[PDB]
Amino acid sequence: AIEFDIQESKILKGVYIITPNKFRDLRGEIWTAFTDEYLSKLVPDGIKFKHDKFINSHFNVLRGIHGDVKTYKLVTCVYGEVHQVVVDCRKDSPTYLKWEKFIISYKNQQLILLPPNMGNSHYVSSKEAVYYYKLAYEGEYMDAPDQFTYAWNDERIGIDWPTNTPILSDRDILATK
Amino acid sequence: IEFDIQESKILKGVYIITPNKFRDLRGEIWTAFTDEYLSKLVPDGIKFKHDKFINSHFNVLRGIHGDVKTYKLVTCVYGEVHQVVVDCRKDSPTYLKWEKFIISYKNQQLILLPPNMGNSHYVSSKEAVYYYKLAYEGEYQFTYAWNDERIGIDWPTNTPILSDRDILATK
Repeated sequence: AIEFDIQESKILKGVYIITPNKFRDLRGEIWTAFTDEYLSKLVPDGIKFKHDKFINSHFNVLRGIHGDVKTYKLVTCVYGEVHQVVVDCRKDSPTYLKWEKFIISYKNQQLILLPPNMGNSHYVSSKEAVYYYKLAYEGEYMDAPDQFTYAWNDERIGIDWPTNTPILSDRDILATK
Repeated sequence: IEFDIQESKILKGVYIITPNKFRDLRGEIWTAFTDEYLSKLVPDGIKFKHDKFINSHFNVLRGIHGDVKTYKLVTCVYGEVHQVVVDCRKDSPTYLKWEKFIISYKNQQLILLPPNMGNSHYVSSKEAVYYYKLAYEGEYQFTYAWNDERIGIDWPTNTPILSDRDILATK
């Protein structure tokens, strides 16, 4: 049986929390992270999920804050634990530059749907983590130089991260200075 | 976003897909699938519609499972598994032959199985996370015993942890 509970965020409009059912036993756990039948209605008609991406990171690695005008993202953690933070980067939104954190652990499977013009970021709180995400967009893939970046610790956003000394990419450091 | 694609030397229509990965001290980033690149590995009309994860402990063996309809793209995104593909195409000259891939999350590799192929894997690490995509026409079966002597798979153990389904095929 393949079920998804779907709930809009109470605080960031258009952000959805997707909870799959999981079958569990002595062997481990099985779950379906996505079906076209159920979850393709999370994005407008004509836009399809067409990219699957994995990020394997160590403890204390912080990726973000990244977004662009075009790309819907469905994000989760399939091993370990991450603090996922979605930032509202929509200038017309009443919650512009506000954020919401989801602590996603592979034990408690949950996927977050971000529309375009939102900031995606996460911090690895486990020893190791595997972050999975699906990208839906029209046309060509939106490369890093064409995306926007906000500093992880940008004072206008004020994200509560568990550390002051994260391990950062050169991209994510550059947005800091 | 690139993929090296190679047909199996042993099982016709089985493909080994190696993505480019960016690696550094922070970790590793890779694209497991693009529609643009990997939709051409399956016939027209057949689309990848399901993404599934299986998290198993050491010594768990899942398989051998297949059906008439479903293309599967399989990999291990954490830990290490012995992935074994069995040819269960009764019209194939390599019917009941098999090929093993030791897939480690450090050495990212995806295996594409056409329909009527036996999918199975054994977890050799403490824990593993197995990822697979399913493609088929229309709406969303058979089992061989993991140790079936007609197949003769070389598994690293004689005492795997098995589901009731996978035990039943044994007797």
